[PDB]
Amino acid sequence: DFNQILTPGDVDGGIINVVNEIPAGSNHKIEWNRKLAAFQLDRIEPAIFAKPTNYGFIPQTLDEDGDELDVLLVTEQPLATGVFLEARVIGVMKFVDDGEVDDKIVCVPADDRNNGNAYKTLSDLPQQLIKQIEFHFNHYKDLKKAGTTKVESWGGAEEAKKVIKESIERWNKQ
Amino acid sequence: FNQILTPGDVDGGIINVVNEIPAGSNHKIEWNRKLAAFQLDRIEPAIFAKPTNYGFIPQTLDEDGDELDVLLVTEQPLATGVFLEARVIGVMKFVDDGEVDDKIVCVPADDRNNGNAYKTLSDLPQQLIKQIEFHFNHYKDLKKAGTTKVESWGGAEEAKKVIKESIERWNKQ
Amino acid sequence: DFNQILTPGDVDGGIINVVNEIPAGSNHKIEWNRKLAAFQLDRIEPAIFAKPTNYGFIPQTLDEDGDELDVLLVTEQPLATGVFLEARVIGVMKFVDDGEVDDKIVCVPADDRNNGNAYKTLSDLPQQLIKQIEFHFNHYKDLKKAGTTKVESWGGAEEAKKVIKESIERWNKQ
Amino acid sequence: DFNQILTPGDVDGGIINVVNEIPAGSNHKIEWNRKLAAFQLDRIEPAIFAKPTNYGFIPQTLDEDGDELDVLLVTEQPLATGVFLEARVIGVMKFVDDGEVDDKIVCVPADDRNNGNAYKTLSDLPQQLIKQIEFHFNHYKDLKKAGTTKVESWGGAEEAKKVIKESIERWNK
Amino acid sequence: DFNQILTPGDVDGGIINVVNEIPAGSNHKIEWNRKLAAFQLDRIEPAIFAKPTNYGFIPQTLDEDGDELDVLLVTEQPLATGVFLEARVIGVMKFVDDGEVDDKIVCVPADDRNNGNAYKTLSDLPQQLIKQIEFHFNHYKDLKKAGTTKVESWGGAEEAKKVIKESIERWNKQ
Amino acid sequence: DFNQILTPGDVDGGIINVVNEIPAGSNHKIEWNRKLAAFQLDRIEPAIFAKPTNYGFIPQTLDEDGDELDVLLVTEQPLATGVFLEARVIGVMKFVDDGEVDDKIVCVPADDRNNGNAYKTLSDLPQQLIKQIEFHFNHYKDLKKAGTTKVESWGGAEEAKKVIKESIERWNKQ
Ligand SMILES: [Ca+2]
Ligand SMILES: [Ca+2]
Ligand SMILES: [Ca+2]
Ligand SMILES: [Ca+2]
Ligand SMILES: [Ca+2]
Ligand SMILES: [Ca+2]
Ligand SMILES: [Cl-]
Ligand SMILES: [Cl-]
Ligand SMILES: [Cl-]
Ligand SMILES: [Cl-]
Ligand SMILES: [Cl-]
Ligand SMILES: [Cl-]
Ligand SMILES: [Cl-]
Repeated sequence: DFNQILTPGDVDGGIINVVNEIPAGSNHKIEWNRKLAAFQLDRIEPAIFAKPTNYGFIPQTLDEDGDELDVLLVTEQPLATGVFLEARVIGVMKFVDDGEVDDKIVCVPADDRNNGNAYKTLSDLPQQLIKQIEFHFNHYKDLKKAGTTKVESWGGAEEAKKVIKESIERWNKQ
Repeated sequence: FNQILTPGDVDGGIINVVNEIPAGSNHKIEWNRKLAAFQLDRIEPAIFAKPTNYGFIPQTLDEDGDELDVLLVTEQPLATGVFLEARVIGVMKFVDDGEVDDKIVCVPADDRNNGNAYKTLSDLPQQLIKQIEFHFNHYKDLKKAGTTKVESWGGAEEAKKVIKESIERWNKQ
Repeated sequence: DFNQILTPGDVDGGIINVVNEIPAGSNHKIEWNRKLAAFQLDRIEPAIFAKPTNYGFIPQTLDEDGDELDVLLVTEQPLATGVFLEARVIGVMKFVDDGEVDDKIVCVPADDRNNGNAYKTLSDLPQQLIKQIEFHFNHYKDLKKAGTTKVESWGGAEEAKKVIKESIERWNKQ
Repeated sequence: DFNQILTPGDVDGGIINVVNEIPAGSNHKIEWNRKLAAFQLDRIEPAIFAKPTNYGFIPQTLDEDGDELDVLLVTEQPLATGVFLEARVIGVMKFVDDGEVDDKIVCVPADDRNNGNAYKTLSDLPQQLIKQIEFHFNHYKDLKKAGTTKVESWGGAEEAKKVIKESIERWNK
Repeated sequence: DFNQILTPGDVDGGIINVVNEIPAGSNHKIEWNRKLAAFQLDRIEPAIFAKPTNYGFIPQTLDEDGDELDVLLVTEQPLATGVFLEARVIGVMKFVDDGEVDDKIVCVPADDRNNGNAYKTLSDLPQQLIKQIEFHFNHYKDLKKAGTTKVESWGGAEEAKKVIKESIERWNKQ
Repeated sequence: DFNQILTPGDVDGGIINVVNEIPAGSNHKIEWNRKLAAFQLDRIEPAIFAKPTNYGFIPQTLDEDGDELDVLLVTEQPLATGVFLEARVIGVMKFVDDGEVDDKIVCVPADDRNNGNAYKTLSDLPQQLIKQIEFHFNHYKDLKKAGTTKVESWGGAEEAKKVIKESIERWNKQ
């Protein structure tokens, strides 16, 4: 159970703990199930909508959807389901999904000796990668029903820190 | 898994399945119930990579004390250790070393890549069935041939009866 | 040089010759360069728009873009660039790309002993696969400029044969 | 056209030229088409019968089936279709396919700095690998009709050289 | 938690229990976190230094570095993080990592029906494979700071058993 | 025959023609054989020395020894053997191999819509990627090293153009 052993980490310093759920490039919707302490394959997504980044969550946080706050974790090679890591916060994708706020914190591994910690801020990523992530989350439910998801904005690390802190308060309330 | 997960909605044909072996792997991985951990029992011959994902239904028992196995069919392989709700589409009636060792045939219950295209065994390519049958008829042949036999392919109602029988065995032990 | 060694094949019988350019799942836009008689990587596409099928062409055909008529070849595992095969015609995607007609013939290998020739008509494919292909071709240029590509409609094998015969005539008269 | 400028190579030295057709692990039956000078996907094979080695041919040879002599090329990672190499001859699989002889020369790359040229005879390979290759070629047409293929025996490099020389004579005539 | 459900196994018979941490070919440094009972991605390594074998540990053992004794597990295809297996001991790599002893037991799966248990000693492996493993561990920290790691020697199964028993005593005395 | 159909391209403009021989991540040493006009697997390299980038050459150029002028082509996903492309020159790895100059032009695809043409100079790349490439070429013959393998410096695109133009002159004189 990750939400009892692991804390959110050093939110003020931008180094947080993240549990990975979905390897980049997978069209398997995998989710940590808090009740069972296990990873569940909710569904198979359309192959054209494979995840453009690794997809994870922050332990001991609560968003508007009742689940832990989501993480877009960018690496060169995909991460397996179920490993956790310390990750550097570099921004936030403000996002609405079916009427509920479901923001996603953008992260890289805190210690990345493959790119030498090259991504320290959101605009260090190629602009075209941001556009692809934006397109993915704007459209990944379109084959069921279009127009229910909306990437609202991209925020820096300080706005991401504020989002994480609010999600921490929700967890502490519950 | 056998403490948190139940077999699920067997009457509705939507069961819980825990994946052990990704499709295409020649690693014989099994959930060790005594230790609550996944064990690589052995490396199989590469020519006998699993033709489908391979898993089990929690809280079920074969007649000989074995878990009730699941052949889970997907386009891309599933990792070891993920669980899912799965649609029962049939049963491979199977004998291994004289022991009944049936395998429930399943797909993910929510498949938005093919739009839940497979609901019965006849929805699958008959040639996929023949490959699965060949695999389980021969995968032990390099050690000793003739010890495994695919007896028949049953529909979803027969599969449900096999699941319910295995639920009873679990309950009684 | 495939346009000299290969004819279109048995168009009336629905078994044609197809030369593969792009493996399914690749975001590399590879095209047969008829002038040089070699395969050219035109550009890298966004990774979110990896090709949903193999992409190929029919020898000795001309569509309106001045290239050979395109083929969407559906297989379980991707086909390498530069291999040719006899393929069963199962339909056609009517398509307009940046002002011009650029229809694509939908094909499977003529001899498929993996699925036992399971796909003979478009209705044999999962509808959700067609919907994914439609979405891909409706959106794959959106990061440069949206609204320039349109999947007009889908036809069956006799409609596809008519398009092939029209492109054979354009080749002969070039 | 590989048969125009590529020769069979140093048959007496056991270092021959091989053109690869099928990557190890592929279920795509790809064949060099001599008349067109291009690689043709003849058919998709059952996924359970993916090739257990790379599959290639010797230029300017002819076996009894009318094509160039086949090569089983063993490597740790698959080779792409259409690459040629100098290969060390380590044995021959004597083979009958649907009535006619279709022997296959067993080779490794002549220059392997990953394993330090570890394989010089068939006995240097894991015996279980040979048994897997034999099973594959004994069964790969079974879903169409069983019993039409037979691995007759395995020979060493000298029998392989004799087979190659007979195939060079067929090409010349 | 592996250190409570698993013993080291049949050390005297050379068949020990091993828990896999890093799949061969991965540049993700994954470690079993004993305090959290979970696998942690410590850092991304340079891709040029992808692990040449699977990398794991023996439960209920301690080496000089304070972690469980390491294992180099050689397989034809990589093993996933988090699986455990009975492994045959075939050798030991004697190794110093920044002034600390950190030997690694060389193992293969005890039941290998793909190669028919072809590897029983180090001399059964290609000598070039050993040289590559040696190169890797002599150089994998070089982009940070070179000259801090040294493969000291390669021992057989009997020396490996002695190393295992010493690590069992260290664990027992903790 | 790529040396007859293709020219070096627009050297002054920095957009040249490149033929790919080796996919990134491959340990297969594949070379275009000018005598036969075909791609040859010269040898299997140690797996620990897989190519860190795609590896290719510029048509109609010669090193001072008669070697074709090599290309390090950087992409996110490996390119297949045998395709050619227009590529942007972004730098040069000055390199000495066995007592001879053996420079390698650093390139990216000229039209990269996955990263949005993010890389125009060497400094645009993560500097840790450069250090990994440097380590690779300094050490890839270490298992049996018969001569120098030394990266002498990293040059910009203007120095790279001078190297290309010198190699065009040698080719024309031959
Ligand atoms: Ca969420
Ligand atoms: Ca069973
Ligand atoms: Ca076109
Ligand atoms: Ca043959
Ligand atoms: Ca250690
Ligand atoms: Ca050179
Ligand atoms: Cl990972
Ligand atoms: Cl998965
Ligand atoms: Cl292919
Ligand atoms: Cl290759
Ligand atoms: Cl595995
Ligand atoms: Cl570093
Ligand atoms: Cl490619």
